[PDB]
Amino acid sequence: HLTIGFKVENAHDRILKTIKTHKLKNYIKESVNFLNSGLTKTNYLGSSNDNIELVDFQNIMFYGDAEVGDNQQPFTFILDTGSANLWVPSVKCTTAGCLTKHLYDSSKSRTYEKDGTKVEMTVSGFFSKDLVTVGNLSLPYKFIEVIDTNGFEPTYTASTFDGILGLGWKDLSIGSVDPIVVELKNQNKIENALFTFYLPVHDKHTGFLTIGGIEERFYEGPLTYEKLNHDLYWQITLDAHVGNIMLEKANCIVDSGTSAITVPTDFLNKMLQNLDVIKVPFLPFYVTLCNNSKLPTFEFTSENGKYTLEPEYYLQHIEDVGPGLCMLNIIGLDFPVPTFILGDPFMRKYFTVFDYDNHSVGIALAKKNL
Repeated sequence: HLTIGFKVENAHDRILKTIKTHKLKNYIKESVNFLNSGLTKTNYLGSSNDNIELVDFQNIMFYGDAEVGDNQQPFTFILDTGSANLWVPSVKCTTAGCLTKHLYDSSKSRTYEKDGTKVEMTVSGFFSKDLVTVGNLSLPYKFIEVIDTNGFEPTYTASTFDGILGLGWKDLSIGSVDPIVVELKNQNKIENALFTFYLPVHDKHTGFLTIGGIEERFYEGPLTYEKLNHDLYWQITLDAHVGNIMLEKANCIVDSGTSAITVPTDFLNKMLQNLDVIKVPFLPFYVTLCNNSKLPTFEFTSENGKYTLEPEYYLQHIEDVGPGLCMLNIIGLDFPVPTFILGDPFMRKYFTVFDYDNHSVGIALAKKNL
């Protein structure tokens, strides 16, 4: 089966960059010493005003060997488990931001076939068909040529990728085109409409996407499959237990695109109550002494399995800020219903299979040493 490697830029990465750029080292250190000293009645964990935005905890997965058409420049694609389509910036996009990207030029591709169906996901573009290549897999595929990123401009211009490769579910609002993994199976180029993620526990800046099959070398024992509880998301139902508090049948979104385990703000506040963890005021992260022995273990259970996530998996040293200090890859994020995003930290412990044909997520302990 085809396995491709990708690089990861996580929340920790951007936090370090910010701290370095604006010399925030002492601010954080002094903030922690003061707030984690006990002078305050309770340990500050943020507020409605001083919160953490999900965008701050994006786990960007870059892949640079994808090809779209021929006679083109190389492209940098990021994986998005939440999008059904392949998005590629068009040579027709001529804003300052687009001119800093590698653009797709259909007039130069021999294999290009016109479609032209408009797309308004704001973002403007149209469908085009061309040979898309990922690894040793190539197939004529319908993707979206973007001509305007409208308000997305700043974020996009500041980013370091060109397009987005969707690993999510077909959403008729944008189109009736199947996601690339599904299309590959439709064209009998892969054995199964499924993909897997193996995120080496020892290297947070790396990840491996396998398309079309399940490689035994990535996990221990038999897989346990959890049925998706939604038609458009890699979301399953699990009871969450953390310390003496729990959330029954919470929606858990499995997403390698999120750098943390996200938890409802109220639940997080109760979890961290007097555990010597503090939110750095006005900075996107919680900090605590790496040796903190009060940190909880996440426990997620279903009718077929039990998955746990110990502190080692959500802690990351921020030695440059202060000795023995760790940031938590946990953030408070509310959804209309009790929801957890089982991001990167969860996937560093567990190998995951995303099965389109069977509408489920397969889980098994990941092999730490391949």
